Amino acid sequence: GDDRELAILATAENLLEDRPLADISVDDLAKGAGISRPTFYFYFPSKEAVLLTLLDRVVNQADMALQTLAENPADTDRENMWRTGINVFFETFGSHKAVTRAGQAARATSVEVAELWSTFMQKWIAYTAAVIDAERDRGAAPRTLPAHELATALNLMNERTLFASFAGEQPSVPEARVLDTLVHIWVTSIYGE
Amino acid sequence: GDDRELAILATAENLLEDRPLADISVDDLAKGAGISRPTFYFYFPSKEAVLLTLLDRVVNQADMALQTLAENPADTDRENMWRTGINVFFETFGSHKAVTRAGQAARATSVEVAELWSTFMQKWIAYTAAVIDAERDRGAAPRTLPAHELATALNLMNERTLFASFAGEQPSVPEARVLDTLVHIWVTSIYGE
Repeated sequence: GDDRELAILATAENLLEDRPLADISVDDLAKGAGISRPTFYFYFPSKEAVLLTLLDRVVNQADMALQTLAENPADTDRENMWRTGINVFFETFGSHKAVTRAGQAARATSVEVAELWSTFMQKWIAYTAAVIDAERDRGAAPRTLPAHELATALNLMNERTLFASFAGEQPSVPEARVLDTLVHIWVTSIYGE
Repeated sequence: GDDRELAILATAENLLEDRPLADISVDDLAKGAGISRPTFYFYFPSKEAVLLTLLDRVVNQADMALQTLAENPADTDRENMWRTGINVFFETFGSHKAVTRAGQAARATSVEVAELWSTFMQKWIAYTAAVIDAERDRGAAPRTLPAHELATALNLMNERTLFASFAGEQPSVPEARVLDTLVHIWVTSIYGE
């Protein structure tokens, strides 16, 4: 049961590296998973439902990693704290580039994908704003912009910039430079007067 | 000739406010422009070609406004200089929200739209980087990140943030707060050590 589902998911991720979801058929997915067409429809109603499940897995992996980081005290200087956090997203989504690219393209056509992404971005922005607030309370960061508004723009920057880098878009920051670039902008805008 | 084309374009922009391009038919466009179906095909090969022409108009309007601003000496304090520039994009794209939304959604499915957007983003990023470089040369800004990489991330932030605000996405910065938010992040990251 769970073995056949995991085989469909693994097949979809593999095929999405080579081509978009439009050019992948349900016949391709069943064949790669070693099952028949009707057996595929037992596990998933459509190929779009397969992508949604892959995205849910990737987004929860990133969220759980961020939770682990937040639960520990660990935090050297302020710059390293932010770098370690942004790196969770750099490494998680960067290890699943095909799923990431397909998920962004599906946001325009799928309310389910849009809603999944929205839910997690809200969570991540709220956490960012809470850390900024704590820095302001302890006297480390100045009271400039509304923290939630600052957090929103910085997280939207990270979304667009990380995903442009992974997809090799023009324009984009090179993948090997994107962490330094983002961390600079976060630290200067959070601690700068 | 030019009158019938302008009527098709005006009709498309009007209908895109109410519904996406998928739910607009060529029959809808011809009817609104006061022409027949075959007459429509004389001016445009498809409804997708109509959207491309609308986007080209909007993007060139923004580019020409930025050129006008750049050609004059005018530049009070450093903060106001950047604000006046970002405002060109805030006002231009914000005055054509339907075209803007449809254009972003079409980037995933249309190489022509992707290429148009890429061309202008390259131009705008290059200009940003040139101004940062001039600020560093005169001793006003510190030599921190590579200017072109900083310019790329800041422009990608503006793209994603402005368009989320116009579309009323969750999450997003409120439209009435987005200029202040972006300007803060630009000024702190450009002039901050």
